[PDB]
Amino acid sequence: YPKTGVATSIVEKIERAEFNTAGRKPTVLLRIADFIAAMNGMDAKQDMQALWDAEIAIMNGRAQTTIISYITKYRNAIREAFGDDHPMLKIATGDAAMYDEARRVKMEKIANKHGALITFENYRQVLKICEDCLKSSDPLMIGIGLIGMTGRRPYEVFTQAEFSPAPYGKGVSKWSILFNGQAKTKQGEGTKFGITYEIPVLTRSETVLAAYKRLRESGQGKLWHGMSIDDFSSETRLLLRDTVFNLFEDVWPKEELPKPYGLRHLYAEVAYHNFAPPHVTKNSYFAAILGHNNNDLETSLSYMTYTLPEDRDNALAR
Amino acid sequence: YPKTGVATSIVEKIERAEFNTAGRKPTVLLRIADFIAAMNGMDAKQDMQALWDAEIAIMNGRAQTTIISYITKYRNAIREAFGDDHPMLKIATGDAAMYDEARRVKMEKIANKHGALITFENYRQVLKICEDCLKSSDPLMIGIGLIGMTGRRPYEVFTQAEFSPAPYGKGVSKWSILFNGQAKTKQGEGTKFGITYEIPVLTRSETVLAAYKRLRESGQGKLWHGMSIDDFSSETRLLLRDTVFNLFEDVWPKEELPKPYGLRHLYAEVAYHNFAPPHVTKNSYFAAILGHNNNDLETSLSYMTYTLPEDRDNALAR
DNA sequence: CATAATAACAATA
DNA sequence: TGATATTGTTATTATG
DNA sequence: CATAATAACAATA
DNA sequence: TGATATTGTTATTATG
Repeated sequence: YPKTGVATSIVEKIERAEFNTAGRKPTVLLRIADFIAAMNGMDAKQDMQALWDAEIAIMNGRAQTTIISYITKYRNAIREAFGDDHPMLKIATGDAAMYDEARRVKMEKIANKHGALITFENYRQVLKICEDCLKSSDPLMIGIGLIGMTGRRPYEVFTQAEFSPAPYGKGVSKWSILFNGQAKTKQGEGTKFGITYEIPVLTRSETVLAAYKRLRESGQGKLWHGMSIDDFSSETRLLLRDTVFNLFEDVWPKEELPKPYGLRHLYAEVAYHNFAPPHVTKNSYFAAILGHNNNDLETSLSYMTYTLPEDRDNALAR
Repeated sequence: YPKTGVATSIVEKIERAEFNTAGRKPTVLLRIADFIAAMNGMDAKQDMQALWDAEIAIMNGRAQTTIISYITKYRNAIREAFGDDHPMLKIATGDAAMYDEARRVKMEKIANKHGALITFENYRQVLKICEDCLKSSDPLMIGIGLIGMTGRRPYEVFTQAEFSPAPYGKGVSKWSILFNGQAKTKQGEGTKFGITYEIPVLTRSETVLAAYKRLRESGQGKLWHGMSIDDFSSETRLLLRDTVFNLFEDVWPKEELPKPYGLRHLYAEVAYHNFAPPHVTKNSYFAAILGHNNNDLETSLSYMTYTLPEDRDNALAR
């Protein structure tokens, strides 16, 4: 197996961070680079294990989620440097207990949310704002609007979404479009990777397609197109966060802060409330419109956080 | 660790089967008994492994579910004979691949069902039948009725259910009772084991409680009380199956045969349709009324098989 | 004298 | 079923 | 001459 | 997160 290699992306991030006007020192990226460095020439399991042990000792005062993420970074770096067949990939990993605990906590949270939904009182107002954003000229705004109206992830919307009209009968669908470029998915049998599939929209198709075309033809939209996730995050995450904070501050449910993904949650809820066929379940429908894998009904549980004032009403009926 | 022991239950089942007027030969129970026999005196891992290998070779032309079940029987027998700390418990197990495949298939099935629900057209008729069964004098019938009206498992209903009135305000609840004696659960932190909890009923509480009291005071009901699962199965499973076949044959959804558990599914569906508070989800509610563990929302997915004609209607609205 | 900028830190799906 | 890819939030750094 | 009875076999949650 | 407890269905056996 390869004994030498370089994690190019890490080295490039580190190099670009040399001439920075301000900001944190890239200590983590540096530890990873030095890690991949020390790995060069290693042929003994125990040495590798000692190196990894050192790194694990380092990130001691961190959150479990944080440590798990960092381990992801290290593993991706090792994989980029030496390939998939390097023994370090068997060593550079967290306790099974850590992952089990993460799963546990996740389930507890989700179940807590299912036990006490948040009534989205002013949801129509939010949807309306998102629709007005489709007419805005600032591509950030068009983006937010498309998130609210299509329930696509930010990364998807800005950097890689392919929207096309959805053919209904022998014309075009008024309330659905064709989305391609699903994120967070590897190539596989039951995945939506590279799969163009029909999703519902919360306004006219023509509107969404027009706005998307505009955003996509904007200079900033051309900058966004094909971006990596890190590039997109560093480029836009805070601006998008602050903007979404600003737009929905007055009309968002008081139990939580306005977040971009909340538009995806709410999109799922509303789309189900308006378009769901009579023979599928809420989980199945969510899984369908969100682009989850086939036979995956467990991820849909993550998106059931709100209840509509109407449902709340005709449940109080009772 | 213990080198000798006896699987008493297996030996007793085998002994009682000696003087049988008819029926299959207990070949499996015999293989298990001979297994536990051969284990007596074994102190070498490789010997144990060879024995287990022999047994695995035996059940070769079986279904995966079957093999998994049999392995459960063997493991329970070993555990009963030698205790929890016997090395064989590390050997007597199936491939991880077998279990993974079982999980896979299960998820595929469940998702298929969520994709294509069965419209329970004549559900009110079924519920009515179940209500009439509460007035019947045959404790089998009272039992079926209580299954339909409380959504308790057969084993629970007949052998171990403790129903009491549910106090509403300062009177009694009309539409809910207190159930104790949840099955398929070990003692634990988030389990309903030994936990008395409030479940909804699909008729008046008084009715259900009266019928349950009658069934419980019947001679057959006194025979049922405290029975093991095997005893109950051999005593009643076929009669219950044939009877439920008979009662609902005309009015059951044409896509499937009338089965006892279908009353539990339908119970969950209807109970949600009638009593669900405005701030919980369908999964959470199911999990609540069915007695599933806290933070367990995945088992509830198993019970979403039907859709009501009404929901089908006001989904076609659309 | 103090803020924008950056990546660490962290949580979600 | 092994151990990721996104989104969300805070402490630290350089800069007339 | 043929059926009730039993446990194997199998699937579900 | 390791490897169960129920419910549902079929082949085999003993019996004037």
